[PDB]
Order: sequence, then structure tokens, then C-alpha cells
Amino acid sequence: SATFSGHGARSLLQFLRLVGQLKRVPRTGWVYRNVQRPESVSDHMYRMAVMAMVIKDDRLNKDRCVRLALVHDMAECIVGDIAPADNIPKEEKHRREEEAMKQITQLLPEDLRKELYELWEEYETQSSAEAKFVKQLAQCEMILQASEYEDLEHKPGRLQDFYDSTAGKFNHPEIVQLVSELEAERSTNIAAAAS
Amino acid sequence: GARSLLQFLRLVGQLKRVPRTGWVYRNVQRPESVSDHMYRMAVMAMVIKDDRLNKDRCVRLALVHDMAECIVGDIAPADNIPKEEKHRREEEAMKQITQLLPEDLRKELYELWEEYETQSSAEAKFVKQLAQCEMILQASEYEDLEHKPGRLQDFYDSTAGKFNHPEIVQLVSELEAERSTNIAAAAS
Repeated sequence: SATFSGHGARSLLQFLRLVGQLKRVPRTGWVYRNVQRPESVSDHMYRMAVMAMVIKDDRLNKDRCVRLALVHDMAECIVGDIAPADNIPKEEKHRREEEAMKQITQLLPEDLRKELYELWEEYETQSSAEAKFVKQLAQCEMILQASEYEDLEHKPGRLQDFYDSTAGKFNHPEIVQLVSELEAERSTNIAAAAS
Repeated sequence: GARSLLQFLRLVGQLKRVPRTGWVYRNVQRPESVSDHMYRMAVMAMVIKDDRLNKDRCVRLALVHDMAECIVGDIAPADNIPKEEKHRREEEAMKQITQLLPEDLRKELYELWEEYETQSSAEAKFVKQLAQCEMILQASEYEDLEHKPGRLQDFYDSTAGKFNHPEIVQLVSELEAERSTNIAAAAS
């Protein structure tokens, strides 16, 4: 084993406590931009999961998309939310999160360890159409939230850096249309504020 | 279309800014959001065993059941809102929220909410037990974080006898034993 915490009720409860730490990991991107009361990582995954339900693609297993949305950032309960500004090399971030996912999932019975760990791997390696879709949900959810913070602050355009970072990251036809609509509305508000 | 979908998602996003009222009224610092609560419930649906249940349906129930709160807010027992009035408000809200979706999705999400509201399936009953379990777990977590063991006992008292799912009963028993050991320790 790694540790010897067993696969009974005590470890299931501890798994749930670790998952609960996600409520107390603020999303670092917003922290570093001085957003007041920023969302948690679980807030972020929650809306992604709903987005997987309501943004259509008949070619995808949406049950799997929902599960991927709910599991993909789970390592952050241990690792925290590493942002670009933290300058952690991709390989190191991978190593930390993989080791964390091993620690987290080993608290579960073998069948559930396997499922959750394999969901995480599917997302990390972007090995499926479902994974690639969910990654675009993540980026879309982020820029939507950016626009929402700008609106709440009455500072249109303040969080432009987030939009710039999503350049050429979108290709799913439904998400592309959602993003175009979002950027149009936002840009309308920016222009309206300018006059 | 995309515009209405965006409007729907902004409404859903409001859940991030609805604090769970039970904790607010107990002076918890930085209390969890309603979406925080549904998030962990959804993960619980995945990891708490029941081979008789449609688990992905349980996941969706967890993610939809409190969704009306984006318009209604999180009504707590201390708010003294009659059951019928709360139901009326949340039903009206869900109709408003879901009407922003295309037909098939409007129907699905509304029917999920309704299934949980009316507790009309084994899945709904399971998810209601997840909700209560998630709540008392969070109560003990705040007690631990505050270093005020037992402070939120009222939440435990409110769930007394409300658990009957065998796996959830096991988890709850473990939780209460660990917590009571902590309280007993503090009491000495």
C-alpha cells in the first residue's frame, strides 16, 4: 500500500473531508487579481457539471462528461490551485497532482479508486472527446465568471487578461457559439461604459 | 438561444453567491455556497454504494435539487416560511430558470427538481439522505476549524432518526462516533 488507512467507513469519511477542502480552496486566478470573495474550486466544478448537462453534443457520453467535470480539479484539495503566475513547470504540476490523486483515491474501495483515478487520467491526458469537451467547458466557465466579476465590480474590461489567455483555445461548435455571444455582450457593456 | 443559454448560466452562477443560510445564522465565518453543498453531494452520489440505484441520475438530482435558490435564496427553518409557500416560490423559480433552455432540457431539469421535491423515487430519497449527511459533515468540519467542538449540535439534533439508507447510516455512525470522541475529550 501507500499508507494503511484501510477502505472502510473511516477512510470514506476522510475522503469526503478531503473533497470538502475544495470548498476552502479559492480559485487562485481571481485571488491574484484582487477579486473580493472569490469562488471556490468546487463552485467552478459545480457550474461546469451543469454546463455538461445543458450544452449539447449527441456524440458525447454526457454522464461521463459530468463525472470528468466533478473529478478533474479534485487534486487541488491537496495541491491547492496552481495558477500560471506560480511558475510551476507542467511536469512538476502533473507530478504533484498525480501523487495527490493517488493519495485521495486510495481511501476508496478498489472499484471506486479505479473509476475516479481513471476519470482523472482521462482528463489529464485529454484522451477522449469527452475530456476535450470538458476542458473547453472549464475555459468557458472561467471567462463567464470573469465577466461576472467585472459586472459585480462595475469595472468592465478589468479582467481582460483571462479573455486573452483563451485565444485559439475554443473549437467545440456549441461552446464557440456560447463564447462568441458572451464576448459580444461583454464588449457591448465595455463600450456602453466608455460613453 | 445562446443568449438564453448564457442567461441560464448566469442564474446558475448566482448559486456561488448564495451562502448556506444555516451557517450564516450561526455566525460561521466565510460559509460555504449552495453550489459548494451540491458539489460535494454529487461526489457523494458517486462514492456511496447502492447497486440498485441509477447513480448518474442521483448525480443530476444532487446538482439540480437546490437550483431554484438562485432566485429564491436559501430559505432556512429560522426564516419561518410555510412549506407550501417555499414550494410555491421554488416551483415558480424553476419554471423561470428552465424556460431558458430548449424544450428537451427544460423538461429534464424541471422533472429532476420535481422528482426531488416530491421524493418520488428511490434515487430522490437517497439524495435527500446525502443532503442531510453532507450537512452534518460540514457542521463537524466548521466545529473543527473553529476549535469549538459541539458548537453546531443543533444540526445533529435535527437529523436524529432521519437516516435509513444502510451505507449512509454507516457513514453517519462513523462521523458521530469520531465527533463524539472529540466532544468527550473536550468535555474532560
